[PDB]
Amino acid sequence: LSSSLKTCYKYLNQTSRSFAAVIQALDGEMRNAVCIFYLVLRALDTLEDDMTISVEKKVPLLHNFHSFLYQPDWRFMESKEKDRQVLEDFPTISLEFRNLAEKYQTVIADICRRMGIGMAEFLDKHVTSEQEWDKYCHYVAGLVGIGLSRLFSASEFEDPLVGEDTERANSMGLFLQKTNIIRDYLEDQQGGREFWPQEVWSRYVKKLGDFAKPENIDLAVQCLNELITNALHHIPDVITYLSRLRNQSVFNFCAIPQVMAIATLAACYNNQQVFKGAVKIRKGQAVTLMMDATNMPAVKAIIYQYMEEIYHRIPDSDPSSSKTRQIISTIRTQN
Ligand SMILES: COc1cccc([C@H]2O[C@H](CC(=O)N3CCC(CC(=O)O)CC3)c3cccn3-c3ccc(Cl)cc32)c1OC
Repeated sequence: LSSSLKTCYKYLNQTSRSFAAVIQALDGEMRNAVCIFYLVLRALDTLEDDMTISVEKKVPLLHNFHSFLYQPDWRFMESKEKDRQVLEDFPTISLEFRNLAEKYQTVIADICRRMGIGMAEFLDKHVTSEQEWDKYCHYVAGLVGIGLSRLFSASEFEDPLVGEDTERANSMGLFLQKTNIIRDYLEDQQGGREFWPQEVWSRYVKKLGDFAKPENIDLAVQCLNELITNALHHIPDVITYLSRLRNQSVFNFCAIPQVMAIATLAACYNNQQVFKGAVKIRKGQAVTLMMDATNMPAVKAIIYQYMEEIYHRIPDSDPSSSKTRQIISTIRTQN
């Protein structure tokens, strides 16, 4: 491997940790394609996330990021974030992007252009409606799902339907993103970040930060349950998406995050701790999930056991109780 590609995989291990191994297991040309897409997305997210970068500087950065892929000298030295090396050494990453077959470069570049437009749109608004939540998640995660799917089909390891069905790929991203947004309430609150949809939380409290106060914990948990029930709606599409995959290494890459989000939603459901700290699945639990998630019967079994767990925890008085039961019933009966 070239020095530059070695450096890319080092950044992948620094930035994705135990997830790097799953990416390194991808067959043939998919391996480098996904490694570089992952790093390019890390760089874009670092720019987006950086509250030290003014809106006037950030908008052109987000809008033009797709072009930087083609600018050998482009770098960004002013980031204060944790993964800033990918920005400071962007020339090494973009060199390797330019070394990919053009069919992969063109996927990545298009996705970055579209994601940048959307990210820029959300700099001067919080999320209002559930529809706006889906739009926000499309921009930061659904389009990742779409991009990856196109790499899978373009590499010919998966059927063209995988790349073309934007809605199923979109749902892969939305599921993950909403699970993270839900679980991360408190850390976001403390960071000055608000991603829970205003249309939903404003039905319980006056300000989103009110859920951190002990007197509102019943209302906070009801809102949590409502948002979780929303995220569960993506599961049918996740099942459909995963069921079409014929390459083992692609399957494992796609399935791993999905089963870990499933377990995380189960851990968070009706859980007051969401408002006191970071609820996480245990490392040994995550390792088993990762090892198990290698075929459809196995993944469906996992989904079913965690959905059943949530089903039996639904408080009768929960405002979303009938909605939660219905989505769980739908999931259990399709497969
Ligand atoms: C078809 O679409 C995907 C297939 C596989 C993975 C992803 C997605 O997974 C991570 C999930 C994730 O990062 N984690 C952390 C590590 C975990 C595994 C471990 O602990 O080792 C799984 C969940 C994620 C969440 C939100 C955005 N992404 C994302 C960014 C970039 C790429 Cl290339 C792919 C992803 C996909 O994007 C939706």
